[PDB]
Amino acid sequence: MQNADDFIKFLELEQHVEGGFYRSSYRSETAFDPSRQLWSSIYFLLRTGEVSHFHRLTADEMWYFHAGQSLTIYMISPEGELTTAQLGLDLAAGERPQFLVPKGCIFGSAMNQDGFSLVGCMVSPGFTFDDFELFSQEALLAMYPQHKAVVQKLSRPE
Amino acid sequence: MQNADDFIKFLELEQHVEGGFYRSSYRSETAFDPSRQLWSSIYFLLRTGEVSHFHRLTADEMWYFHAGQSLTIYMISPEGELTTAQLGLDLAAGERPQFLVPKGCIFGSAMNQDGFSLVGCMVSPGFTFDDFELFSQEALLAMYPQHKAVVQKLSRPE
Repeated sequence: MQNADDFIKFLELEQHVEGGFYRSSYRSETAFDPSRQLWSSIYFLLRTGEVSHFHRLTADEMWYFHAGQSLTIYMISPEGELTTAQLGLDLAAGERPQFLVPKGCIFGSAMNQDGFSLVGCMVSPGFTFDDFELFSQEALLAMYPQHKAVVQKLSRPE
Repeated sequence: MQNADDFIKFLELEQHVEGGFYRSSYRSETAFDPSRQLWSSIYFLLRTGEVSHFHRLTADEMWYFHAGQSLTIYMISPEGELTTAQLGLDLAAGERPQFLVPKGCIFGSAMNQDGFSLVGCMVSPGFTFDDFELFSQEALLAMYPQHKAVVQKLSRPE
């Protein structure tokens, strides 16, 4: 059997600023802007006490379910609209093994069950941090006050 | 205990000219060239009777692993050099959930055990069929004669 500890170890996953663990698997050798590359891809893991806190990306991000527990991805449009997609293998429910979280929204994510969860993420315009913006729980309760409950599950204070 | 039948059905997978089953998941709404797109992803399944026959792409292709049976990417460099990689979820052996099959190279894949295999494939500059190229067993035994053994599995005559 394989725990979360086995994946972080063998895959060499670093802690992530947004939450969970990660490690750039491959990066294009082609360029988009003489700044960013054509695509970037990582492994992304979530342990029980983990979550990927609300943050926004300047580009589209492809999600590939790799293993473990299924996830619920929470998204808030730039209009306050909250939607959700589930990633995984239980096709009976709205679970899909892939999903595209559209650039411009503020999304988070959590496992639908205790345990561990490993995914694969791919942002086309090569991910840089000037294309990343994490958010304060305050900054998120001010805008979108209607989503107190959820904005507390995917955001820490200050 | 899902099986290949559930996947092909729920994900609506139709035969691929190169073999196996597939269905585009998402394409990138952003353009790369006036011709192709920034990116594209498709699902791709493999059953005990199917293998992905040697073919060549114009762009790189990322491979994600959703579930099923570890595969094996057989690649042949333009200089006639056969390399292999183990896609899958067993970290004990050299299995890795993601793999990058470099463009300009002729490759194919088979499963490792009988069963099924759902896989994620992301080719960067939008996969147009101009960037594709399937090969006959003929040409493959001509060029690269020292690899007949595997050419007789991931290829077919006439």
